[PDB]
Amino acid sequence: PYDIAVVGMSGRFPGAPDLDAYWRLLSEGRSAIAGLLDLEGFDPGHFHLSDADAAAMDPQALLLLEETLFAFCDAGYAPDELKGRGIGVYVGGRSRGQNYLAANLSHHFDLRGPSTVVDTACSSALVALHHAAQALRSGDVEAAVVAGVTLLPHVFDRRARGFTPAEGVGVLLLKPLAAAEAAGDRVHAVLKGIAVNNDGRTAGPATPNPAAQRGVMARALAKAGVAADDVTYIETNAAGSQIPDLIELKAIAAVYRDGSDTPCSLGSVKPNIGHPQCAEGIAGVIKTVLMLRNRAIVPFLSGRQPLEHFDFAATPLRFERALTPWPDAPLLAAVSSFADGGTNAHAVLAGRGRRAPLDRPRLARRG
Amino acid sequence: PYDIAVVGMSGRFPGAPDLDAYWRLLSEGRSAIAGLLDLEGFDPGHFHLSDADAAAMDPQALLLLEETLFAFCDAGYAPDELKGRGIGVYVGGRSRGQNYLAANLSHHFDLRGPSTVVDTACSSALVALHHAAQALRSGDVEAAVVAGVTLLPHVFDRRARGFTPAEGVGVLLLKPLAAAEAAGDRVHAVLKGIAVNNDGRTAGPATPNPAAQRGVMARALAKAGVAADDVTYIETNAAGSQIPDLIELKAIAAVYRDGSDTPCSLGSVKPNIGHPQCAEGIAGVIKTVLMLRNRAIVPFLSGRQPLEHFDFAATPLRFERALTPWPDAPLLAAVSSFADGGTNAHAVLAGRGRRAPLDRPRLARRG
Repeated sequence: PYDIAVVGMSGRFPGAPDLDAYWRLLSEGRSAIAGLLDLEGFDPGHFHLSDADAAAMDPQALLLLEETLFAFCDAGYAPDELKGRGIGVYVGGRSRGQNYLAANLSHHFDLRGPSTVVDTACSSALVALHHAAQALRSGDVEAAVVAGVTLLPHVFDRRARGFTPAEGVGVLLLKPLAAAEAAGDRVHAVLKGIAVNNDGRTAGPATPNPAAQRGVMARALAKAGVAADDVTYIETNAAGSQIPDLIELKAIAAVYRDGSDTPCSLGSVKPNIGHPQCAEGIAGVIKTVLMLRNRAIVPFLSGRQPLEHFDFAATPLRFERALTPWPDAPLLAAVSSFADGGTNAHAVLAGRGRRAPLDRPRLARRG
Repeated sequence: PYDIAVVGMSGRFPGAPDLDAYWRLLSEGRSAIAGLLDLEGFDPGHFHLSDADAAAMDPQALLLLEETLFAFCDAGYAPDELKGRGIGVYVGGRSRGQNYLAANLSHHFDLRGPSTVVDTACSSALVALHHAAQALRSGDVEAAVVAGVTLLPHVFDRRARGFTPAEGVGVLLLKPLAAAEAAGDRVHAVLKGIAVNNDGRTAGPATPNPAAQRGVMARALAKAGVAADDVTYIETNAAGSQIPDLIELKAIAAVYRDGSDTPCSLGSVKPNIGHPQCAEGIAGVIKTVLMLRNRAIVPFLSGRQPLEHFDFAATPLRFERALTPWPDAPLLAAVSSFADGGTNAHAVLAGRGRRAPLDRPRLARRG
């Protein structure tokens, strides 16, 4: 059981230019769909880039540079304090030299840990989180940047048709918990366990493997060392289609509430911000970290037409409709991402100080 | 110190249709350049693929399917014995859904571990090896397939101009050593330690960071728990350009032979088969595994015009010109890959039974 602190974070999502706005959006139960970032250009100069360099780069890379800078600000570290250090960079995102999304960050901030990009569709950011946790657990890095990014070139419910594709970016700075506590870092939440697996041989692309969904969740729980009943909230995969959604709900019940009546609260960001593809996992993780930090459960928007082969009155699974203070139950939450490609991931996070956030520099943006 | 057995392997390189031919090529000191595989088509049917499916797939994927099958044969496992198991797939290769190189394997062989592709240029296969070792060390998989693949769309020496681009593929099956020993698996060699890092902020693309090259090698050695003097042979990065080659040789001396006169034998496959891009690391690892298994050092082909700012008569570094039995020194070797992109990797391997290889099925190939 190897505890990893989230010592800093930043992000940007539809209807939410920074994490305070993201928290307002989610906690008020607002939707920015009913899915683009309103980018106002970039400041290449701040990053030692020319306008020509910037015009030839993938804009996802420029956005990651800003947001990584802002995550360092949130953690209370200036870039000069991080340069030259053994810090890994793990990015979930789709490239348009294929590693450039991670390598730009390592180059600009002079980070010397492994620098890797993964693309496993909606699970990409959770898979990047898993590479970071393995690196931290093995002592290969002292800290890790984990990000998800996507810029574009109804669920648990009978009207479910898949979502509006959306944009988004999120960045976490991670360190081993004992190291964070000794340095006086901010600790927004603790990652207790994360697991990844694959569906294997299935009949086709959108055909889920229920056993693999159970397995990845049971594995993350085992790594976390926590009782299933202690996990109070799950940010679900929320595929938005009856068969996989039903499969998901039964798999949650089987793993988390087998022979139990303890309430389990389920949610999803997708009705609030759409489906941010490679950034989906990171939107979910940031939501959950914010919930744990503020000790509150945010409203779930959809679910308003229950599925046909699932009794929501024989299970203790439920959907919160209001902003509520955390129930009388442990500060533990989980996040799932089960991608059509075959890859599944599931993470377990826990709630629970004196380095102060730095102000974000004022960037001078142009297109 | 976590020991990982290579329990099976297969591969194909210029002038070498299988590993026995590869060993003949290397041990005789032959060159297939002075860089294409002579592919005779594929057998889609054997893999439950139609000709139309196969014609629309990346041929690197079809080649990986064959070679993974052949690595399982070499390990003595039929596919039916591996299906459904917690086996990860880690592929170094450049995709033309970006994870398809790994996902095809997981799908076809029904492997349920994480399935990931990495592209960090020449270090891709060593980076994939590092993800596999982390997964095995953390108990996330019981075994791992690691591959490198490239199909195309003078060194330590004054004539050095970079190499002929080349094709290649290699696949390893890995398990924890104690598990391999208990199951009676073949053990071709043991991976003792592997490390990855990044150059960070450099003046430009082909500008090496000597401190990062020292650091990645010193880290792999520390993870391996072995004395530097016990490593007898290094398959070098061998960039093929005076400045990085000189940097490499000084970094080897500083890390491996600091205050020591113990001989250290250096080599490279690149004069034999060219530069197989994403498969470079895997060609190097397979070479070294074969050397350790046969207890022999193969000839080095180039180095015949020493560099201008390096005394090859004050260091104990040397280049073997003949096939020689292993010297009177431990059966330990290392492999480096330092990519222009920023990524460096270094692995340490050791030499040292009754499951028998299966015959390769006869595939019926067509274009």
